Amino acid sequence: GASIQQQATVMLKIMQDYDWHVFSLVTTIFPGYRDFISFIKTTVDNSFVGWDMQNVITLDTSFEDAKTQVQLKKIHSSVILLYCSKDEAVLILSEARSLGLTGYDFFWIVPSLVSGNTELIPKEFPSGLISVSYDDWDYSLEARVR
Amino acid sequence: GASIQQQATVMLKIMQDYDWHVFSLVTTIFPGYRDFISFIKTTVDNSFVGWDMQNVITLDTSFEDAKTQVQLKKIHSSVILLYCSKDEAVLILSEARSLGLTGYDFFWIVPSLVSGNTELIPKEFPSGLISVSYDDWDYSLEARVR
Repeated sequence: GASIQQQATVMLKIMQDYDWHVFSLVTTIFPGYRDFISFIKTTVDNSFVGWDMQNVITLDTSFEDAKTQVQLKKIHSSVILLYCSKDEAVLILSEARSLGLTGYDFFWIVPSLVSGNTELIPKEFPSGLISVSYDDWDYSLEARVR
Repeated sequence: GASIQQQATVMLKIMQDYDWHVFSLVTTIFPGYRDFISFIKTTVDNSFVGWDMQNVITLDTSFEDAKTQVQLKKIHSSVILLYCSKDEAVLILSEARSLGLTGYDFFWIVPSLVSGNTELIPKEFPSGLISVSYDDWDYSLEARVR
């Protein structure tokens, strides 16, 4: 399976193939966020697209909805990148749905980390969340061990 | 002394003289609000300024901070107009200070109604509230009766 950087490259490829050149960056206190930030910064500056990046949204704690909502309001793009654990995702998505940022154009992209069990599916995930995970169900574990 | 409409005209003159052309409208359930709304609507449409007006904020009851905060968040202007009694002003101002809308650029304008006793001064009023009242202390009651 792949690391965070390979999946981030795949995500930016997917974004390019649909010409969604305006986005932001939302990161939680989950460890390993700064490496993701640095990889994105290095990837954008050597690209043919010239992406429009809004200022990075960083959470501090479980959002009090007092000063965190101030940063959440300034998110004006259509594509949003989120890097969080599964437990915080339900809270943040309910918060955004209350803020009204859950429109059709407000796409949401998350790595394989937030997509947990296939059976466990929170109701606060809008129908159309963007996720990429290495779980290929066409290839069984027998092929893997072979 | 003057009515609500004359004081509203004076307030809009004050706003024009500082070129604060972006504002909203916050009204409570205090009686006489609809006349103020109609007067403002008629005054703006025949003006040289072309004011930017956000949607009017109307309170329903003592704010539960459940759906009222939804409307309070959408207030994004620098100039805010408030029409309320003195008892509700402390509650609403504490609510806004908790929401963080108590910045230096977030000016607050209120009529003579909310400014009660000169001695009675709540602590929740930020230093710099905008108020206009006909209490002219340079002219005594002797001149008035004369």
